Amino acid sequence: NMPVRYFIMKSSNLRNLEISQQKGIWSTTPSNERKLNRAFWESSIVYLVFSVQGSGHFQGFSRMSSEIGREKSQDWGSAGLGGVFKVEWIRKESLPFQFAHHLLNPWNDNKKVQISRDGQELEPLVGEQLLQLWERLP
Repeated sequence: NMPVRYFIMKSSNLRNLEISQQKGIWSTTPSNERKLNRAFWESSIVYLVFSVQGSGHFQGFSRMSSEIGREKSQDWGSAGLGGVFKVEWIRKESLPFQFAHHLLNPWNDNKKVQISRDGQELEPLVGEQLLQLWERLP
């Protein structure tokens, strides 16, 4: 049982990010849903670090605070807040990729963290390092 896991959540645009921070909620692809769910049960704390596609920044990070339901919403569709789950935002300020240039993910072929498909798990050590960069920010 890993105690903390870390994932990158890519957002298509900046509006979507803004809603996530104001409302404390998120949603993601079904492939990512099963992965995030068993992370949520396995690990004490699941951190979600967010990045708007082609924006050159991490727009802060959050903890995963709730599970991702289905069942009654399986023959329905993504409609009716299907897939919405609760996120607790920890730091909201943008972090430019440059500050994390030195951080590589051995779980994504020692590629840099700023390069990650949506849902990508970071190996916890670099994960813990990526989160710490925010302390430089006010």
